[PDB]
Amino acid sequence: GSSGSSGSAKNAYTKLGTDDNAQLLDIRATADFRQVGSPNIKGLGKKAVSTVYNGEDKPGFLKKLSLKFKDPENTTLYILDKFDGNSELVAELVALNGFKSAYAIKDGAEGPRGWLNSSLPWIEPKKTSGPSSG
Repeated sequence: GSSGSSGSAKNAYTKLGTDDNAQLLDIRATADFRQVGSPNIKGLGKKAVSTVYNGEDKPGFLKKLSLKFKDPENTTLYILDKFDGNSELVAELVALNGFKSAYAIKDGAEGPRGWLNSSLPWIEPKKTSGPSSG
């Protein structure tokens, strides 16, 4: 049945605004950071963390969190990938390691109801005037 704590992007932004211990962790690929940009959560009062997840780097990825979060066992790490990718797996990963809890933002940041498609604020990079429809 359900395993990885997940739901809707809006729920995560709401929880991040009432959970003083909540934080957003971008598991996206560095290439996405130049295209889509990065989240904008500071309006509440937190700071994002960027760490490219990879199954080959599970341990090497994990350390980077433990070394930034004072109390991982009390900090909530809301996942953020382009889409599903590994959001639920990584939500259990940190939990099993010792972190408090995590939330896999179903649909990622670019999905049909992702971060952007949820009316949430975001920090896009330097866009250029260039259409792409038809």
